[PDB]
Amino acid sequence: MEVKTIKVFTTVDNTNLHTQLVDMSMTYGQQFGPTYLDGADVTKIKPHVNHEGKTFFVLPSDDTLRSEAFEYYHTLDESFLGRYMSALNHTKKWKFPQVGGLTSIKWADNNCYLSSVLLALQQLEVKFNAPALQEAYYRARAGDAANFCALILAYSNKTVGELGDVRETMTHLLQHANLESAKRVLNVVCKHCGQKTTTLTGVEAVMYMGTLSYDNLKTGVSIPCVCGRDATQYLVQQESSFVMMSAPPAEYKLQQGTFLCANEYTGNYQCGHYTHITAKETLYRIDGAHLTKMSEYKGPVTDVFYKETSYTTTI
Ligand SMILES: [Br-]
Ligand SMILES: [Br-]
Ligand SMILES: [Br-]
Ligand SMILES: [Zn+2]
Repeated sequence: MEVKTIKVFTTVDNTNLHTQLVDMSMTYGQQFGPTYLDGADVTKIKPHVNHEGKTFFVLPSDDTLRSEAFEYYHTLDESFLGRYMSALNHTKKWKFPQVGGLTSIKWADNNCYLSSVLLALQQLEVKFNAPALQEAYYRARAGDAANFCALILAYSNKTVGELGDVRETMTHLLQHANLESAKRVLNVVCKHCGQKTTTLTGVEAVMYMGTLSYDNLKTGVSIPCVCGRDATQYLVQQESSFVMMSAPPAEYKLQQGTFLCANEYTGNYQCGHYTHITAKETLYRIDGAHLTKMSEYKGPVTDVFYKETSYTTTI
Protein backbone atom coordinates (compact mmCIF):
# COMPACT_ATOMS: atom_id res chain seq x y z
CA MET A 1 0.00 0.00 0.00
CA GLU A 2 3.09 2.21 0.01
CA VAL A 3 5.65 2.70 -2.73
CA LYS A 4 9.05 3.67 -1.32
CA THR A 5 11.47 5.21 -3.80
CA ILE A 6 14.88 6.83 -4.17
CA LYS A 7 15.71 9.28 -6.92
CA VAL A 8 18.60 8.26 -9.23
CA PHE A 9 19.82 9.27 -12.70
CA THR A 10 20.08 7.04 -15.76
CA THR A 11 22.28 7.83 -18.74
CA VAL A 12 23.82 6.21 -21.79
CA ASP A 13 26.50 8.90 -22.33
CA ASN A 14 27.41 10.30 -18.89
CA THR A 15 26.41 13.84 -19.92
CA ASN A 16 22.62 13.65 -20.52
CA LEU A 17 21.09 12.49 -17.22
CA HIS A 18 17.46 11.34 -16.78
CA THR A 19 15.89 11.54 -13.34
CA GLN A 20 14.15 8.33 -12.25
CA LEU A 21 12.29 7.26 -9.15
CA VAL A 22 13.14 3.63 -8.41
CA ASP A 23 10.86 1.42 -6.31
CA MET A 24 12.96 -0.11 -3.53
CA SER A 25 10.96 -3.35 -3.60
CA MET A 26 11.93 -4.19 -7.21
CA THR A 27 15.30 -4.86 -8.81
CA TYR A 28 16.95 -2.33 -11.14
CA GLY A 29 16.46 -4.91 -13.93
CA GLN A 30 12.70 -4.96 -13.40
CA GLN A 31 12.55 -1.18 -13.73
CA PHE A 32 15.26 -0.19 -16.21
CA GLY A 33 16.39 -3.36 -17.96
CA PRO A 34 20.11 -4.31 -17.66
CA THR A 35 21.66 -1.67 -15.37
CA TYR A 36 25.23 -0.82 -14.37
CA LEU A 37 26.75 1.28 -11.57
CA ASP A 38 30.41 2.31 -12.23
CA GLY A 39 30.46 -0.59 -14.71
CA ALA A 40 29.25 -3.27 -12.24
CA ASP A 41 26.09 -5.15 -13.22
CA VAL A 42 23.34 -4.23 -10.71
CA THR A 43 20.51 -5.73 -12.74
CA LYS A 44 19.62 -8.25 -10.02
CA ILE A 45 19.93 -5.94 -7.04
CA LYS A 46 17.22 -3.90 -5.38
CA PRO A 47 18.03 -0.21 -4.75
CA HIS A 48 20.10 0.70 -1.69
CA VAL A 49 19.33 3.91 0.20
CA ASN A 50 22.93 4.96 -0.53
CA HIS A 51 22.25 4.80 -4.28
CA GLU A 52 20.25 8.01 -3.99
CA GLY A 53 21.52 10.56 -6.51
CA LYS A 54 23.93 8.16 -8.18
CA THR A 55 24.21 7.80 -11.95
CA PHE A 56 23.44 4.45 -13.55
CA PHE A 57 24.14 3.33 -17.09
CA VAL A 58 21.26 1.63 -18.90
CA LEU A 59 20.64 0.26 -22.39
CA PRO A 60 19.09 2.71 -24.89
CA SER A 61 15.44 1.69 -24.57
CA ASP A 62 13.51 4.69 -25.92
CA ASP A 63 13.85 7.28 -28.67
CA THR A 64 15.65 9.82 -26.51
CA LEU A 65 18.25 7.35 -25.20
CA ARG A 66 18.78 5.80 -28.66
CA SER A 67 19.52 9.26 -30.11
CA GLU A 68 21.90 10.04 -27.25
CA ALA A 69 23.66 6.70 -27.72
CA PHE A 70 24.02 7.23 -31.46
CA GLU A 71 25.31 10.78 -31.11
CA TYR A 72 27.92 9.74 -28.57
CA TYR A 73 29.12 6.30 -29.75
CA HIS A 74 27.88 6.31 -33.38
CA THR A 75 26.29 2.94 -32.61
CA LEU A 76 22.78 1.68 -33.43
CA ASP A 77 23.16 -1.63 -31.58
CA GLU A 78 21.37 -1.39 -28.20
CA SER A 79 23.62 -4.10 -26.74
CA PHE A 80 26.73 -1.99 -27.31
CA LEU A 81 26.31 -0.22 -23.97
CA GLY A 82 26.13 -3.56 -22.20
CA ARG A 83 29.25 -4.95 -23.86
CA TYR A 84 31.06 -1.68 -23.19
CA MET A 85 30.13 -1.75 -19.47
CA SER A 86 31.01 -5.44 -19.20
CA ALA A 87 34.46 -4.78 -20.63
CA LEU A 88 34.99 -1.61 -18.59
CA ASN A 89 34.22 -3.50 -15.35
CA HIS A 90 37.44 -5.41 -16.18
CA THR A 91 39.64 -2.76 -17.81
CA LYS A 92 39.07 -0.32 -14.96
CA LYS A 93 41.03 -2.92 -12.93
CA TRP A 94 43.95 -2.93 -15.36
CA LYS A 95 47.09 -0.91 -14.69
CA PHE A 96 48.36 1.58 -17.29
CA PRO A 97 51.95 2.49 -16.42
CA GLN A 98 54.06 5.01 -18.30
CA VAL A 99 56.72 2.91 -20.02
CA GLY A 100 59.33 4.71 -22.04
CA GLY A 101 57.20 7.85 -22.07
CA LEU A 102 54.10 6.12 -23.40
CA THR A 103 50.95 4.73 -21.78
CA SER A 104 51.24 0.93 -21.84
CA ILE A 105 49.13 -1.78 -20.18
CA LYS A 106 50.38 -4.10 -17.45
CA TRP A 107 49.75 -7.64 -18.73
CA ALA A 108 46.37 -9.14 -17.86
CA ASP A 109 43.62 -11.09 -19.63
CA ASN A 110 45.71 -11.59 -22.81
CA ASN A 111 45.65 -7.85 -23.34
CA CYS A 112 49.11 -7.68 -24.94
CA TYR A 113 47.58 -7.07 -28.40
CA LEU A 114 45.62 -4.12 -26.97
CA SER A 115 48.74 -2.74 -25.31
CA SER A 116 50.47 -2.81 -28.76
CA VAL A 117 47.51 -1.13 -30.45
CA LEU A 118 47.46 1.60 -27.77
CA LEU A 119 51.25 2.16 -27.93
CA ALA A 120 51.15 2.51 -31.68
CA LEU A 121 48.14 4.86 -31.76
CA GLN A 122 49.82 7.28 -29.36
CA GLN A 123 52.59 7.68 -31.89
CA LEU A 124 50.32 8.43 -34.84
CA GLU A 125 48.40 11.49 -35.86
CA VAL A 126 44.88 10.06 -35.88
CA LYS A 127 41.46 11.29 -34.74
CA PHE A 128 38.21 9.40 -34.22
CA ASN A 129 34.74 10.40 -35.39
CA ALA A 130 32.67 9.24 -32.39
CA PRO A 131 32.79 11.62 -29.38
CA ALA A 132 33.02 8.60 -27.06
CA LEU A 133 36.18 7.39 -28.81
CA GLN A 134 37.70 10.84 -29.19
CA GLU A 135 37.29 11.50 -25.47
CA ALA A 136 38.35 8.05 -24.29
CA TYR A 137 41.43 8.39 -26.52
CA TYR A 138 42.33 11.83 -25.11
CA ARG A 139 42.35 10.17 -21.69
CA ALA A 140 44.38 7.14 -22.76
CA ARG A 141 47.12 9.34 -24.19
CA ALA A 142 47.32 11.07 -20.79
CA GLY A 143 47.82 7.71 -19.09
CA ASP A 144 44.25 6.68 -18.24
CA ALA A 145 43.10 4.06 -20.77
CA ALA A 146 40.45 1.89 -19.13
CA ASN A 147 37.61 3.43 -21.13
CA PHE A 148 39.46 3.41 -24.45
CA CYS A 149 40.33 -0.29 -24.08
CA ALA A 150 36.74 -1.18 -23.21
CA LEU A 151 35.44 0.74 -26.25
CA ILE A 152 37.92 -0.96 -28.57
CA LEU A 153 36.70 -4.34 -27.30
CA ALA A 154 33.06 -3.28 -27.59
CA TYR A 155 33.38 -1.85 -31.10
CA SER A 156 35.25 -4.93 -32.29
CA ASN A 157 32.94 -7.47 -30.69
CA LYS A 158 35.69 -9.06 -28.56
CA THR A 159 35.53 -9.77 -24.85
CA VAL A 160 38.16 -9.31 -22.13
CA GLY A 161 40.42 -12.38 -22.10
CA GLU A 162 39.86 -13.29 -25.75
CA LEU A 163 43.00 -13.66 -27.91
CA GLY A 164 43.51 -10.71 -30.23
CA ASP A 165 45.44 -9.75 -33.34
CA VAL A 166 46.97 -6.25 -33.71
CA ARG A 167 46.37 -5.91 -37.45
CA GLU A 168 42.74 -6.99 -37.20
CA THR A 169 42.09 -4.76 -34.20
CA MET A 170 43.77 -1.74 -35.86
CA THR A 171 41.72 -2.35 -38.97
CA HIS A 172 38.45 -2.33 -37.08
CA LEU A 173 39.54 0.62 -34.99
CA LEU A 174 40.70 2.67 -38.01
CA GLN A 175 37.27 2.15 -39.61
CA HIS A 176 36.17 4.49 -36.77
CA ALA A 177 38.90 7.06 -37.47
CA ASN A 178 38.54 10.07 -39.74
CA LEU A 179 40.58 8.99 -42.77
CA GLU A 180 38.57 10.91 -45.37
CA SER A 181 41.69 12.53 -46.80
CA ALA A 182 43.83 9.36 -46.78
CA LYS A 183 44.73 8.43 -50.34
CA ARG A 184 47.01 5.95 -52.03
CA VAL A 185 47.77 5.65 -55.73
CA LEU A 186 49.55 2.64 -57.16
CA ASN A 187 50.78 2.42 -60.74
CA VAL A 188 51.04 -1.03 -62.29
CA VAL A 189 53.54 -1.12 -65.15
CA CYS A 190 54.13 -3.81 -67.76
CA LYS A 191 56.84 -3.65 -70.42
CA HIS A 192 54.32 -4.86 -73.01
CA CYS A 193 50.86 -3.87 -71.76
CA GLY A 194 51.62 -0.42 -70.41
CA GLN A 195 50.50 1.30 -67.21
CA LYS A 196 47.36 1.60 -65.15
CA THR A 197 46.81 3.27 -61.76
CA THR A 198 44.66 2.04 -58.88
CA THR A 199 43.47 4.49 -56.25
CA LEU A 200 42.56 3.52 -52.69
CA THR A 201 41.12 5.64 -49.90
CA GLY A 202 40.31 5.42 -46.22
CA VAL A 203 41.61 2.48 -44.22
CA GLU A 204 42.74 0.72 -47.39
CA ALA A 205 44.96 3.70 -48.22
CA VAL A 206 47.05 3.25 -45.04
CA MET A 207 47.29 -0.51 -44.54
CA TYR A 208 49.16 -3.16 -46.54
CA MET A 209 49.54 -6.90 -45.94
CA GLY A 210 52.50 -8.73 -47.47
CA THR A 211 55.66 -6.88 -46.51
CA LEU A 212 56.85 -4.94 -43.48
CA SER A 213 58.88 -2.57 -45.65
CA TYR A 214 57.50 0.76 -46.74
CA ASP A 215 60.51 1.08 -49.05
CA ASN A 216 59.38 -2.10 -50.86
CA LEU A 217 56.06 -0.46 -51.77
CA LYS A 218 58.06 2.39 -53.30
CA THR A 219 60.64 0.27 -55.10
CA GLY A 220 57.92 -1.93 -56.49
CA VAL A 221 56.14 -5.21 -55.84
CA SER A 222 56.07 -7.93 -58.47
CA ILE A 223 52.59 -8.79 -59.75
CA PRO A 224 51.15 -11.07 -62.47
CA CYS A 225 49.93 -9.37 -65.64
CA VAL A 226 46.66 -10.28 -67.39
CA CYS A 227 48.86 -11.32 -70.33
CA GLY A 228 51.04 -13.58 -68.21
CA ARG A 229 54.26 -11.57 -67.79
CA ASP A 230 55.56 -10.01 -64.55
CA ALA A 231 54.50 -6.43 -63.97
CA THR A 232 55.54 -4.05 -61.22
CA GLN A 233 53.21 -2.29 -58.79
CA TYR A 234 54.67 1.02 -57.60
CA LEU A 235 53.46 3.42 -54.94
CA VAL A 236 53.16 6.79 -56.73
CA GLN A 237 51.11 8.80 -54.28
CA GLN A 238 50.58 8.45 -50.53
CA GLU A 239 48.60 11.12 -48.68
CA SER A 240 48.21 10.15 -45.00
CA SER A 241 49.85 10.82 -41.63
CA PHE A 242 51.18 7.28 -41.48
CA VAL A 243 51.17 3.89 -43.09
CA MET A 244 51.07 0.49 -41.48
CA MET A 245 52.94 -2.40 -43.17
CA SER A 246 52.10 -5.94 -42.10
CA ALA A 247 53.13 -9.51 -42.80
CA PRO A 248 52.91 -12.94 -41.19
CA PRO A 249 55.63 -13.13 -38.48
CA ALA A 250 59.14 -13.89 -39.72
CA GLU A 251 62.61 -12.86 -38.55
CA TYR A 252 63.12 -9.20 -39.43
CA LYS A 253 65.64 -6.61 -38.34
CA LEU A 254 64.43 -3.23 -37.08
CA GLN A 255 67.03 -0.49 -37.32
CA GLN A 256 67.15 3.00 -35.87
CA GLY A 257 66.22 5.88 -38.16
CA THR A 258 64.09 3.74 -40.48
CA PHE A 259 60.65 3.41 -38.88
CA LEU A 260 58.25 4.87 -36.34
CA CYS A 261 57.14 1.89 -34.25
CA ALA A 262 56.39 -1.81 -34.64
CA ASN A 263 55.30 -4.96 -32.93
CA GLU A 264 56.43 -8.55 -32.94
CA TYR A 265 54.53 -11.73 -32.22
CA THR A 266 56.27 -14.63 -30.46
CA GLY A 267 54.70 -18.07 -30.09
CA ASN A 268 51.24 -19.39 -30.95
CA TYR A 269 47.82 -19.79 -29.35
CA GLN A 270 48.10 -19.91 -25.56
CA CYS A 271 51.79 -18.95 -25.68
CA GLY A 272 51.37 -16.23 -28.31
CA HIS A 273 52.59 -12.85 -27.06
CA TYR A 274 53.04 -9.40 -28.62
CA THR A 275 55.66 -6.81 -27.65
CA HIS A 276 55.99 -3.27 -29.06
CA ILE A 277 59.18 -1.66 -30.38
CA THR A 278 59.46 2.10 -30.81
CA ALA A 279 62.34 4.25 -32.09
CA LYS A 280 63.46 6.99 -29.65
CA GLU A 281 67.01 7.99 -28.55
CA THR A 282 67.57 4.27 -29.06
CA LEU A 283 65.13 1.39 -29.63
CA TYR A 284 62.64 0.65 -26.86
CA ARG A 285 61.02 -2.76 -26.52
CA ILE A 286 57.84 -2.29 -24.50
CA ASP A 287 56.37 -5.47 -23.09
CA GLY A 288 53.44 -4.43 -20.93
CA ALA A 289 54.99 -2.77 -17.84
CA HIS A 290 58.53 -3.79 -18.91
CA LEU A 291 60.95 -1.64 -20.90
CA THR A 292 64.20 -2.81 -22.58
CA LYS A 293 66.43 -0.36 -24.45
CA MET A 294 68.49 -1.70 -27.36
CA SER A 295 70.37 -0.43 -30.40
CA GLU A 296 68.57 -2.87 -32.71
CA TYR A 297 65.96 -5.61 -32.71
CA LYS A 298 65.72 -8.80 -34.71
CA GLY A 299 62.66 -10.95 -34.11
CA PRO A 300 59.23 -12.03 -35.45
CA VAL A 301 57.97 -8.59 -36.47
CA THR A 302 54.39 -8.60 -37.85
CA ASP A 303 53.50 -4.89 -38.21
CA VAL A 304 55.64 -1.79 -38.77
CA PHE A 305 54.41 1.80 -38.74
CA TYR A 306 55.99 4.69 -40.62
CA LYS A 307 55.27 8.41 -40.47
CA GLU A 308 54.05 10.14 -43.64
CA THR A 309 52.81 13.51 -44.88
CA SER A 310 52.82 13.34 -48.65
CA TYR A 311 54.89 11.09 -50.90
CA THR A 312 54.59 11.38 -54.68
CA THR A 313 56.49 10.30 -57.76
CA THR A 314 56.23 11.78 -61.25
CA ILE A 315 53.12 9.81 -62.17
BR1 LIG B 1 34.06 -8.34 -21.53
BR1 LIG C 1 40.11 11.90 -31.41
BR1 LIG D 1 59.22 6.66 -40.07
ZN1 LIG E 1 51.75 -7.53 -69.59
